[PDB]
Amino acid sequence: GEIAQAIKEIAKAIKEVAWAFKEIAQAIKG
Amino acid sequence: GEIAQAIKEIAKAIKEVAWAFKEIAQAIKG
Amino acid sequence: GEIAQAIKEIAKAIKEVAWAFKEIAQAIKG
Amino acid sequence: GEIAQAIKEIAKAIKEVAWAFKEIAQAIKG
Amino acid sequence: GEIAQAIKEIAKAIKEVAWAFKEIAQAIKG
Amino acid sequence: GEIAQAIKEIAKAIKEVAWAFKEIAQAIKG
Amino acid sequence: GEIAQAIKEIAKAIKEVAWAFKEIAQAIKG
Amino acid sequence: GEIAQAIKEIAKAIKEVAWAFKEIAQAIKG
Amino acid sequence: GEIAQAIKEIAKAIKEVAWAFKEIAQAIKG
Amino acid sequence: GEIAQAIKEIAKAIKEVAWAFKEIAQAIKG
Amino acid sequence: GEIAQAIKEIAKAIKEVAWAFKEIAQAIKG
Amino acid sequence: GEIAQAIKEIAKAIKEVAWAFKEIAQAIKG
Amino acid sequence: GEIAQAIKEIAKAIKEVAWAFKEIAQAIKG
Amino acid sequence: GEIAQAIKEIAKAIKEVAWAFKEIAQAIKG
Amino acid sequence: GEIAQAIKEIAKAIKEVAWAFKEIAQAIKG
Amino acid sequence: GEIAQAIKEIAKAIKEVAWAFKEIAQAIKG
Repeated sequence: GEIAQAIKEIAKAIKEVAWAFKEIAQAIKG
Repeated sequence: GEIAQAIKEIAKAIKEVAWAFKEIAQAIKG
Repeated sequence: GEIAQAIKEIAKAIKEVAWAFKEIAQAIKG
Repeated sequence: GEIAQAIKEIAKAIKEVAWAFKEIAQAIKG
Repeated sequence: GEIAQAIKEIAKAIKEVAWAFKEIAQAIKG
Repeated sequence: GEIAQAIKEIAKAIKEVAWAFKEIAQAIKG
Repeated sequence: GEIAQAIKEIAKAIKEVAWAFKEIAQAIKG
Repeated sequence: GEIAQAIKEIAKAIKEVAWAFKEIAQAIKG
Repeated sequence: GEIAQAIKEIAKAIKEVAWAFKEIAQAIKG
Repeated sequence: GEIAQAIKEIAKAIKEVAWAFKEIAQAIKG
Repeated sequence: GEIAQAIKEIAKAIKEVAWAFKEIAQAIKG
Repeated sequence: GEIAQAIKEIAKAIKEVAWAFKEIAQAIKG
Repeated sequence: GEIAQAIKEIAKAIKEVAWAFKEIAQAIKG
Repeated sequence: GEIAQAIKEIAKAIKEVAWAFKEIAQAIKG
Repeated sequence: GEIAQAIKEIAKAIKEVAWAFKEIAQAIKG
Repeated sequence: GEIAQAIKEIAKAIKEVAWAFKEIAQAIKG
């Protein structure tokens, strides 16, 4: 579905945001 | 349904955001 | 409902995020 | 309705996010 | 509307989050 | 419509979140 | 569309939030 | 569709949020 | 709700259609 | 919910349409 | 809203269907 | 689901309408 | 709106159906 | 999904309406 | 969009219903 | 899409109904 695929793109973008926060955790620990 | 499955994918991505913030908290605590 | 339950899963994930921010508040105070 | 009730649950979860950020602000102020 | 009012509750919660970030700005400046 | 008006209210609230983050950036710069 | 335009306003607000985070990155580097 | 296109715009904006957080992580690492 | 009231207007119109069919039943019997 | 209640009102109106058609069938049979 | 206005247009069209069926009933009665 | 069950009630009402048309077919044949 | 315009097309088609029933009323009277 | 399954149930009911009208046509032809 | 395109398909089908009723009116007139 | 395909199934069923009305026009003319 068109709308379902677009909603899945938001989840993929939020996963990108979660990965960036893991880098900040690596930055604080470093 | 694909719509509810896509909405569930956003919730799973937000959970990964919560996991990365817990890694940040441990990085500040250490 | 299928869609309603999926939306509730997002709220549960946001609650997880709020709990992680409370750990960061505990980390800054510590 | 279950849909509007589920949407209300997201708003309640975001309010808890605002509460945790106020705890962070007090942690920086102290 | 039921759904419209629930969506407005999310906006009110996000406004609460924005106010909490203003406290963090006051905390960093202090 | 009330639905689109409610969605517009979320966008206005997110804009206030962006404003508070700009206040944080100025607090770090000062 | 009325609803589509309101959803686009949320994306524009999130882009504003992303720009504010870039200022915080400039603040930390400075 | 304009609705799915608008939802895609939110995902693109969240991706820019992830990019700005990666810039923050590099600012802490440097 | 705006949308709910408009949907109720369709049901009222269908009830008008059902009443017209009752007149046709009266016309055939007469 | 008001939306599902409004959709239920359409189903009730269509049932009245079925009742009027049964009155027509009895008018032809008599 | 344009959506509720469009739904209202369907109800108005169904009302015209009820009007034409009342004209049929008068045609059988005469 | 609340909305899904209400939509199923419309299908059940349309099935009632189809059964009434079968009576009219029995009335014409009789 | 794309969806609103498509819904309006259904109302226009129902108006066409109502006009055809007026011809049947003219046919029975003739 | 339950929503699409419910919409499919309406289409199945409308098909039964078409079947009953074909029985009417055979009743007029005989 | 596929949703609005599907809604347009219903309007096209209802137009064919209006065409068949005009054929009925000509069958009664002849 | 799941929902779009289900909506298209309704249009196909309405086309079946329009074809049945053409048989009734053939029945009246015959």
